[PDB]
Amino acid sequence: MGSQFWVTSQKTEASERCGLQGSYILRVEAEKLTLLTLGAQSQILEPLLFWPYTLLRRYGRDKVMFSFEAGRRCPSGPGTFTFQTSQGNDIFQAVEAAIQQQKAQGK
Amino acid sequence: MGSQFWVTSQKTEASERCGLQGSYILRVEAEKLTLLTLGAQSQILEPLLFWPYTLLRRYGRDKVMFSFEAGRRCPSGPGTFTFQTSQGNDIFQAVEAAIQQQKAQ
Repeated sequence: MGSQFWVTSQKTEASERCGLQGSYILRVEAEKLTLLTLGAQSQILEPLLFWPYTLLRRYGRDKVMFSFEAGRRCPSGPGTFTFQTSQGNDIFQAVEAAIQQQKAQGK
Repeated sequence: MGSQFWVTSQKTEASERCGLQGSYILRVEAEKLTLLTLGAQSQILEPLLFWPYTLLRRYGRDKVMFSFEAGRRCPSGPGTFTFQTSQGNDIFQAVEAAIQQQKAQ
């Protein structure tokens, strides 16, 4: 389904609105980034939030984190989402290849 | 559900009938291939057609494409589905494993 990274949410209004707190799995997929958590019942990983690439305003990273700005149409509502992690470059790389691959009509 | 590949529909009687045209994601799952299109409003991939492995006559690949024949029992109907892709092999491999694990019980 796509690469997964264990990340920790650092406070922003959007993450606050979505009641995000603590650590999650961010998964880079073909047309979206998904945020996942252990299901309370299922006790396996399940989606908590979707961010279709075509609905993100911008995204970036550094040696300490990964961050992006969801646009109005994203399910979380508009705003910045930032996650602490030392694999910022890796998530950025995968998001970037998904998008180019996707923009190339995908095939 | 499994690994996904971007694919382009190749004109075929069945794909015409199902109305397929353009790019899609072919997802090879534990018991079927699922053809997903990107959501109009949502901008999220969404199931379009599903082909359970036990309902496929055969399938295969080429450096230029991947293809399979659905049996009469598929929701899409019987016929050939071909998708131009340069990953026909990785897909094919994936289906093998999918199917290998299935009857591996």
